[PDB]
Amino acid sequence: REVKLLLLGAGESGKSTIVKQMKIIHEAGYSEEECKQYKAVVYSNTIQSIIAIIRAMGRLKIDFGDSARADDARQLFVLAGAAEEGFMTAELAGVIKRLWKDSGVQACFNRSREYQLNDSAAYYLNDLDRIAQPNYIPTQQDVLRTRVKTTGIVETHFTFKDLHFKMFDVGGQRSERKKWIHCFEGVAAIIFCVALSDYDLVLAEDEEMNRMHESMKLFDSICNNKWFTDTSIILFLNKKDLFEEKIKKSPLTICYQEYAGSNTYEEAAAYIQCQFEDLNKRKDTKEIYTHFTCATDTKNVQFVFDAVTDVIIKNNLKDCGLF
Repeated sequence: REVKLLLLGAGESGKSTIVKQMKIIHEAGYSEEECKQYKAVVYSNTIQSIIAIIRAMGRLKIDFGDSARADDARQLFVLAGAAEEGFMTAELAGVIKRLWKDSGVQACFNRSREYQLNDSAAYYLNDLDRIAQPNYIPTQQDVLRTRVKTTGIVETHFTFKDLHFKMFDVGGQRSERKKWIHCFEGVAAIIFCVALSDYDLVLAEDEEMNRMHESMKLFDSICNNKWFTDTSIILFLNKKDLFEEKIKKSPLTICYQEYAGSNTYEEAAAYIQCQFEDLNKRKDTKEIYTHFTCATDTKNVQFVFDAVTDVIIKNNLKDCGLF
């Protein structure tokens, strides 16, 4: 009835992005007042994050595209106090919206690698309209996107098809991987995110290494893990939308030298999927449920997730001795 899900994958694979969606798609998670407790923290983080960018601007000698934005910046600090107290007025909201859209602010944000920026900056700022709404009640991810300090493991609760799901999510980067073992306990199914678009990118930890090759290493370990023999295994080729366009621009041989297919979404995407599914040492006794997803797309994620749920209900239910 429950179903603990665990999101695994290398860094920047969009694991948390999935959590963003579940909050909206699913409701009635017996958590209304609890989310209200975190409303003040969400707003507080939004203000500090945009101020983090603006802070970097001065450091980098970046001016707002529109001179008027400077006035919006001055006001931001005055009104910011209200957001910190759990209230976001129409004035405070609009000010943050204009700064976020400005060409100069976006110039800094884009070079966020240069300075420390709030992880949830692009989450609340892009979704600013929704959280600024009257009587805003945070959802599962909205809470998870609070507190600059590391909370630990991103947890999420939502009911779907009369199943109380506890979805969990942990950093992908090499450093965070250690924590994964904590989550290994009580896991019904695993969704392993892989960045399709990362085929020509390299690890932040090591420019020399390929992000997607890294992802293959992790998937090999989870799928063939004795502990996860009984746990359902789901592959989530994420960032399909990014991959569809990117493949046209860049060749796939960057990742897979042996690949001799065309630079098309269907062939290249289908080729990755093949590399990962092959890792399954036990093709005969172990199944992988693969779907192409776009974490930012609420619709697409809902549809794929529905299919995943059916797999859990039919598979996870009773222990199996044979096969």
